[PDB]
Amino acid sequence: DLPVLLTDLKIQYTKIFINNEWHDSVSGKKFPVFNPATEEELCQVEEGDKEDVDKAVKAARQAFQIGSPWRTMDASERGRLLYKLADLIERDRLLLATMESMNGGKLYSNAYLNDLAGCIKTLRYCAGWADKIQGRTIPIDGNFFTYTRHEPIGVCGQIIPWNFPLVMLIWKIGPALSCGNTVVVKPAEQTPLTALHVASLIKEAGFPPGVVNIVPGYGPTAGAAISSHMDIDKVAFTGSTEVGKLIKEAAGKSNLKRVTLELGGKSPCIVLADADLDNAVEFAHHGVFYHQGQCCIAASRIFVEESIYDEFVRRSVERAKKYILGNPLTPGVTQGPQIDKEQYDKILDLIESGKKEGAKLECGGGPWGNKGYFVQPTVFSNVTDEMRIAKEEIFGPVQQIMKFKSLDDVIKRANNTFYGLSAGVFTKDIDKAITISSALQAGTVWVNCYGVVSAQCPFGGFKMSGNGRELGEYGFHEYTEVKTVTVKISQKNS
Amino acid sequence: DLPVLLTDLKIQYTKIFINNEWHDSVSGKKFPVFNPATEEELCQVEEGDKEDVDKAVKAARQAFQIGSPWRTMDASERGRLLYKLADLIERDRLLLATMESMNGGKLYSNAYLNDLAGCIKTLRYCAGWADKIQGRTIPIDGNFFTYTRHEPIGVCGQIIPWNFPLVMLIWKIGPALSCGNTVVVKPAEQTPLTALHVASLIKEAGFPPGVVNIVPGYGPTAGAAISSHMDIDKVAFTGSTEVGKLIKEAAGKSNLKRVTLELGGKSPCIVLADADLDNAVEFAHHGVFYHQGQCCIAASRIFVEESIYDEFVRRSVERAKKYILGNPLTPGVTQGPQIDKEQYDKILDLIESGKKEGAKLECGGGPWGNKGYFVQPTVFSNVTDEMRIAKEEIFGPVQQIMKFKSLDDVIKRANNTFYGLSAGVFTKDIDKAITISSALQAGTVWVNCYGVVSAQCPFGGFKMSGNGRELGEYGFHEYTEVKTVTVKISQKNS
Amino acid sequence: DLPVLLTDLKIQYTKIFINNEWHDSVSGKKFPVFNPATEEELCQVEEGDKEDVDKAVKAARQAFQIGSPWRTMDASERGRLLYKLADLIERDRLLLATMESMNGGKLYSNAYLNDLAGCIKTLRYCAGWADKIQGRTIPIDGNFFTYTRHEPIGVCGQIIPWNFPLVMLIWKIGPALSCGNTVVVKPAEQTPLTALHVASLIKEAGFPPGVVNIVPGYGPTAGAAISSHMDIDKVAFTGSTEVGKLIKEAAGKSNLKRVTLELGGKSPCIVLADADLDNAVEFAHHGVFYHQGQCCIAASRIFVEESIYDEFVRRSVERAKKYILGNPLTPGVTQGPQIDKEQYDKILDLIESGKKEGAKLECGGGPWGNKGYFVQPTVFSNVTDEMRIAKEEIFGPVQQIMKFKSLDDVIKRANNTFYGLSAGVFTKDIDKAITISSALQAGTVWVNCYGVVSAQCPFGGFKMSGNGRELGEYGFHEYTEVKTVTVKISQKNS
Amino acid sequence: DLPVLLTDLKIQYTKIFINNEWHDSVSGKKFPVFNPATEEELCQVEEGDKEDVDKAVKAARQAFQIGSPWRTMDASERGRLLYKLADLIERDRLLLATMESMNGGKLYSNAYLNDLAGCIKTLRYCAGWADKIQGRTIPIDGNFFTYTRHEPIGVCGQIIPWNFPLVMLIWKIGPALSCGNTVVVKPAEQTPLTALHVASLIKEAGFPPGVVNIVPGYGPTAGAAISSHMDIDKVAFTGSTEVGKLIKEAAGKSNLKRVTLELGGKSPCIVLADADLDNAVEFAHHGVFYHQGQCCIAASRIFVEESIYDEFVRRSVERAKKYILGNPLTPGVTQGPQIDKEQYDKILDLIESGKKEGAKLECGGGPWGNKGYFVQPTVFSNVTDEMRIAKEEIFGPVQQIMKFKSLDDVIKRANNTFYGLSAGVFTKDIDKAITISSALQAGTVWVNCYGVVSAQCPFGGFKMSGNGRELGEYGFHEYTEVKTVTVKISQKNS
Ligand SMILES: Cc1c(Cc2ccccc2)c(=O)oc2cc(OS(C)(=O)=O)ccc12
Ligand SMILES: Cc1c(Cc2ccccc2)c(=O)oc2cc(OS(C)(=O)=O)ccc12
Ligand SMILES: Cc1c(Cc2ccccc2)c(=O)oc2cc(OS(C)(=O)=O)ccc12
Repeated sequence: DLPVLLTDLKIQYTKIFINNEWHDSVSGKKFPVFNPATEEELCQVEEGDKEDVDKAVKAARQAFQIGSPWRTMDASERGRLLYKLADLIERDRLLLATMESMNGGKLYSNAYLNDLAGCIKTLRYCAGWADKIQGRTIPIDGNFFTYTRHEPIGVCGQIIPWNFPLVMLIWKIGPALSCGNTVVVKPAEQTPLTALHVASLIKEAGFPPGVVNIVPGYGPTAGAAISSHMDIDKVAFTGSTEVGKLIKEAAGKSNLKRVTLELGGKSPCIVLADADLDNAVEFAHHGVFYHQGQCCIAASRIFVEESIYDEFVRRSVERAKKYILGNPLTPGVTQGPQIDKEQYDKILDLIESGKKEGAKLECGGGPWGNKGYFVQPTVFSNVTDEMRIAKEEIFGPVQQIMKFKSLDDVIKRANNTFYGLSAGVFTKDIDKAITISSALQAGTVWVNCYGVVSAQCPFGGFKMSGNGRELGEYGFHEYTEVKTVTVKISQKNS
Repeated sequence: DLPVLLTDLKIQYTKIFINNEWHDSVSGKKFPVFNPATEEELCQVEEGDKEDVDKAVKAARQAFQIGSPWRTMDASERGRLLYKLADLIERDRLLLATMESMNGGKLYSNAYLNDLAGCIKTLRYCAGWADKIQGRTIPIDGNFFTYTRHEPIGVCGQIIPWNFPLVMLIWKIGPALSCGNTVVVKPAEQTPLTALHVASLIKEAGFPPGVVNIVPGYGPTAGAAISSHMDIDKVAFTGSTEVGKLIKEAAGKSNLKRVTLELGGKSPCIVLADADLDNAVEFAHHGVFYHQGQCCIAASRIFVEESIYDEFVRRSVERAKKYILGNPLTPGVTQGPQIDKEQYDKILDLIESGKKEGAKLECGGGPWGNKGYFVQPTVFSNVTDEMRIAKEEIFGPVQQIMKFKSLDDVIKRANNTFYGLSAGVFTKDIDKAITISSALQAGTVWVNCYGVVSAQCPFGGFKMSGNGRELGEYGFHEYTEVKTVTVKISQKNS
Repeated sequence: DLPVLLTDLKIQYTKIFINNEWHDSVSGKKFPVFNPATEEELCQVEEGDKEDVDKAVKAARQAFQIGSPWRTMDASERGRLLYKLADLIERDRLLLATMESMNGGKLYSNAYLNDLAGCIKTLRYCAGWADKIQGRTIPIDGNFFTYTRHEPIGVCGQIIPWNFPLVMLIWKIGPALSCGNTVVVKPAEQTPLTALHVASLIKEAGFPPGVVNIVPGYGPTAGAAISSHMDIDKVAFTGSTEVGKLIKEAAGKSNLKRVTLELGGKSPCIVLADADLDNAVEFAHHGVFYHQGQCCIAASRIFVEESIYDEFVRRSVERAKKYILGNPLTPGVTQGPQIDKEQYDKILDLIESGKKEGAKLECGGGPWGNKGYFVQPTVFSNVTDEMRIAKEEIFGPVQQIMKFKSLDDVIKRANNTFYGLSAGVFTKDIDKAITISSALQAGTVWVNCYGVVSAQCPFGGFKMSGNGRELGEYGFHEYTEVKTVTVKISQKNS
Repeated sequence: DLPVLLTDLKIQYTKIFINNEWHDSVSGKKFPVFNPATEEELCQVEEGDKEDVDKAVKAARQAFQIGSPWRTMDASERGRLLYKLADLIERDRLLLATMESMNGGKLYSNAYLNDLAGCIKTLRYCAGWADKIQGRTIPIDGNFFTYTRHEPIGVCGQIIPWNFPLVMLIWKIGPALSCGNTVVVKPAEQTPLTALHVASLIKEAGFPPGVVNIVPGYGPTAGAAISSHMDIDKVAFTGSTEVGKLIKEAAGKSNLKRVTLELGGKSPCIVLADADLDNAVEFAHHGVFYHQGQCCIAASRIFVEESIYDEFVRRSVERAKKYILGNPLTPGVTQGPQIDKEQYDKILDLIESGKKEGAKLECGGGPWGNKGYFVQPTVFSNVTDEMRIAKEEIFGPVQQIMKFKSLDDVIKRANNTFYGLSAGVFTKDIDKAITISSALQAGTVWVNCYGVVSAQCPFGGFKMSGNGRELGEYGFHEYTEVKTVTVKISQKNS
């Protein structure tokens, strides 16, 4: 069932959100927000800067003070507010999905069925952790009672990307709030709108003022303001590896704020000769082309055993040739635009290198339409490892297919990158599945599938693909600060 | 029982340790190592630089390769090697304690009874975790089998401080090795000798070559080489907050290597009127004066309720006046020297500010002897919060005592620093103990004691006192990298 | 806010619940259900026997089969059904509380504000555990991949008591269902009605048929049928210790079904001379008198230090003399009836022993009214340890107060019973709180409070007060069965 | 390397062990101990009865008292004593293995290389858990601080079987002691000797008196005395399911002592057509024949897919025909005797049913030698499900091989028993391995192997094969008793 909105969407929420109220910017400047499919302005939004990030942090610091409503409420009540927020997002599913699709150039079917479902489910998962975050009692040497508290860290700055604005906002605020933190969120400059609606719903749900504050604006101003702030306890960021380094660096020079990063990838698949060929083609295809390739985990290097390489390529190219480009909102459309010009250019520039450096172009390889940031779906075969398209994250609808005949060698090739976000392994053989997945330097390894992500599973990168994990039980650790309390006693007993 | 060595100590191990063999430096340069109590040179040691750190990392990378002895051995066998190392250190306890005392200016009674005991015990604790590091099986949405592996991260660079050379070496290598990592260790320039002996014992115990490599030398050369290295997966460092920032910053600009830091403090005690006065005086005294004040957790601000302030000061000053300064090796001596000139000067300079800014000097306040870096034990009363001695980590034998009459206010004062390593709370009242320890922004809070540290308890700072925790169950997390494996299945069942 | 029902309650659900449908008994026999406050019949209910328990187990076995909807649905969806059930109970709060009050002789204010709140909250807690139940990956010796599955056990028989019919039904079915088990529930013969309504709501919420089956009837027939059944995997029971032994015994002789038991107590409080006297009197009072003493954890022995014993007794007797006996439904009424004749008699018989064996009766000591099972609230001072009232669980509104002057001795006295469900310790002193709570042989120890029970906290007895724990993280273990899977591999790597 | 003892073994330890001293029996009766391979008496041992079990429990109760050395020592020191015991067993490896072989009819190569290795390794694993047993801090609703203590339960009675006397003694006492319990052990009547030696080593290692007490004697006297004792907190037992029921029943009628049971099996293997045939034959063979079939997990029903059934049988029969029967001590001997007459008879009686009920005898089927309890290794093909040999645990060297062609059906057949200790699955296919292992009602499922057991992995049965798990992290739970402590506070903060 794909239901839709009955009325034109009206943009209501466009201001900075601090202490459960709407603020104009300290400058009074606003900034435009566009539709990537039309290149038309959708609205203007208040533009946040350091001056406004400062107001947001003070609000967050105050809401985090010992004795506040957010610090003193039962953990179960933090959970209740989170499940209430999920019910509210569910109520506004049609509206939010349309806004997500229209603002982020995202297929509406995906937006409604996938993004909004994952968003609701992830919130509900996190709600359930709130009163199940526990410390320890510890049999310390000597006559002492020792326990630990897994406290909230404090004010967490959270920079959200444009590829999955709602899902990534919830991946960040869900755990942070479940653990009792307060947050200052900076949505992507390209995609501030759905977060501002969520803020309206955070107010409606009854979170105490200052527990969530949302500051739209630009990265090198409001984002830098966050990453360099002297009273922000932790920064979480998803985006390019290049910007990741700037954030980690800025944390070090400012106040040694804790850092977690979810960054790019150049994620490989290894397809063995004994693999279910059709299943491998389908997952590797969707693996790289999903949301116009604008996925951190994009299966951007597909290594296929020589004896099935030809047949793999052929079937892959056929599947790539089936797309219908156009407005994400129109039913039947199966590929939307890229998010913006900066991105559009890098992608076309990378496609050019593919041709020049002599990969075999099977289909695509140029732009589409008179407007919108559209790129034809592109497939390159006979790709080699020093080629730009084999080394650089494209973040576009561009697939690389390469051959191998030696398993040891292809695992070295798969591992020979500074990235390490994810990988895929396609085989029917028990031993190979286990041993190859073990040998890959990748945070998530899929076997006989790709792109399977859920709230129950921790997620993050090896190497320059990230620091830390998000979600699952393990990801919840990075929103706590552990305090050990050791009490002198007259005599301990086991 | 305080037994001692029967023979003059001979310095045997003075070279760089890589692949279980002894290397001269790539330059051929050596550097001197002094006794802080005599200011005499004890020996020369091979001087490591970037060029040698490079050799050490390659060794560590190779020993970490899939299919290596260190990667393939049973976890229980990693544990066995660690308990073997502990037995070997125990065998060489007299020798090691003497070397520690002579090189680090550390009282021999402490060195033998405390440092070496904690060292053996911490190793044995860590040995026990090795085959008890576990991932999870996870009930992911959809028809998939999902599990996680808590893998070793890889090559860990470990920079060790001079205040507790053996204990901190074991606090770092114990967990790192228990989890299956390989290490490149840089002992302090001041105190490389006991680590080089431990390396001899690592070879004797039979660790595979390249699993532990030790590179003595200077911080701004070999330390920078570590923190900026492109194939080092993680850096661990204990030391000043100032250098901590440089390390975190360098990680960001290089390869986004994971970072954990254990840094300075300006740790406060709050002594309530209802406290056991003698117990509070004793713990607060030893709390700040231990190892010549050269403790990250030094109880450097003692806040005493007004009605007992006078009596607290008097008793504190009496206890401070009981010390016998001299050679750490001579029995009966109860205060050794500071570690070196850089430190000696900063401390005297900070004592001068105390006098100028008008704290009340109860005793001490100048140097001692014709040689050695000795500082008289110093007590300041009527200290105020803007005074240098109240804000800056002194890392010397200097105690600050201040009064309070308002509990809310004194907790704000206790929390009003960028540090947050530890704190102490002295009271007999159940409610106050729990509520004050909860409100302190400090990683370890002691109640009716101070300085109680053990392998079972995680340890680290809030704020600019550190990132991460060491030891306990929780500290073990930071030497693992979590990998999620998600396998497509025909149908799952609970 | 104490809102109430606007219309006469109508009893709708009175049949056996199997496969989401309503069954008459195989015999066709029904049995009466009474109001303990009037002694009037409220209705008749279908009477379950072995023959009907058999139908229920077959339904539960089928719903547990590999490949069923309950086995294959996402864990998160088990959670969703549970939170849906909680919303439904919340919707029917007025109705359910009235039914609980009218059937179980339970004060309506309590029923509405406490029982129904705990019921909703506990369900929501359990919903949150469903997709957070996880096994392990284990670094086994040798070349193997080993993981564990924490599976549901299977068909769980659950015998519910009459004192807290709704709360105990949810304490049992919440965890059982969250973990993926199927259940055959036997509500108390006295109080089957609220469970039958809940079953209607389980159908409405959309649980698959056979996942929950409810068989009202008698203990020595339907209860024995459960405890002795050859295809029931586990039995959970709350009630008398005496019946507990019969159940455990029957499990052994039948099919070695797993057993958890929550049984009686003779729970002591130790009140120290330094205690907040008013707080101790209040909690110890409510501790024993709550729900007409019909609490497993009833604070039935209160040990007060001699120097405050007199004053403790006086204040306790004053508080006991303030009750208003009558219909649980009438506002202002503060004590309802006991549940039935069997219980009424045992209580009066135990009050008689109190008088005969020469305890000092401060107030109460006889029955009340012309109808209903009412007992005057009774206080006995100068109670000694061999007295019946000091040894036997009364399960009535009868308080025992005894003196002590030696702490070591009173802890031996507190521990000198075969029971061990709970205890209370009242003092302001940190050391005494910790050391006494450690030395008590009791599953839950309260300090400066009593009767504080919540879903987050595991609960159960030492000794003959129970086997196992319910709720919290730990209680969830007893509704799982651990399976280890060990897979041969060519080579493992850490 | 198979080294051996240089001198005749001398039996030294033959008395009851209580409070680290050697007791004659209260009766003065002794009982004989035989060599199953010669049928000659090896010695006499003091015979324990209820009267002696009583002395042992009082010792254990006293050593468990609050304030005792065992209750107050650091957990790390419990660990140290355990690793000391392991070193001592290692020192006496030759002696112990010879005694095990001579007393238990166990091949010396196995005894020395397998039993004693597992014994040392399991002790060392358990030593490592001692100071890593931890409770929780819990975010309870309302203004309370709640923590849990995972205490030792208390006096644990531990009944050890004759098949693996040393390994099972350590599987029981290792965890029990690591958690801080005291134990009263009853070794098998057939095999008391190695346990009595271990007791000598427990004294040597310096465990406090009364922490371990060993009472040799008979099951229906000393075993019943344990299972029915009113001051024994828990009973652990490995043996027949039939006796298991008696124990569980007796616990219920006495003092509701906690129970864990590790019992028989009729464990199946499913061998798929795509399996590595030679690997399946080898593991299934050793799976059932190991230690003369005297294994709870004996692979006693082997289901092979029809198209490989013939070839599987042939290869299996060939491997069975290769044994050399004789004295377990003589090198080259590959099959020892069964343990005793009771067992010998049941096995021969079960082999007779095999012939009568018309299974196809491939080899074996009668006794061997003029003395010793020897049974020829026996293989039966064309076995059907109602045959005695397919339903009853034989506990002898007798293999059953049956065919299947339907996977759904063979899984029903595999699951159609009241047992459920273990199972094996042989296939190369990822999906089948996971889905079949999930569908088996068995506590341990091996894939492409069999009989792989280690300290890191929890172990126990589904159904009538056991209650509870031993070893791994999970098994450690069953030697703790959880106590919740809930403290009233003025205000909580997250
Ligand atoms: C060992 C030790 C350390 C070093 C350390 C810190 C954290 C984790 C491991 C080691 C310290 O900094 O101060 C101390 C101060 C003491 O004296 S006191 C404060 O008890 O009187 C006793 C022991 C230490
Ligand atoms: C809910 C409740 C129960 C039932 C229960 C026990 C364990 C786990 C779940 C439920 C009880 O036995 O006594 C109580 C006594 C109270 O009064 S007090 C002791 O606080 O004054 C308040 C609430 C209860
Ligand atoms: C040690 C052992 C045991 C005893 C045991 C069971 C569970 C937990 C601890 C000990 C067993 O019953 O069968 C076995 C069978 C083997 O042979 S196989 C099945 O690998 O070919 C090898 C070793 C054993």
